[PDB]
Amino acid sequence: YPAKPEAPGEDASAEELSRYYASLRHYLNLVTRQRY
Repeated sequence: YPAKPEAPGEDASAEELSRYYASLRHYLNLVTRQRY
């Protein structure tokens, strides 16, 4: 799904989650001043 995706599999620790949660703040900014 768009806007902070969520799909747990068989390879997700308490760290992969921080990497997944700290990615939304980048994807959102990727539509602000900077554009991919």
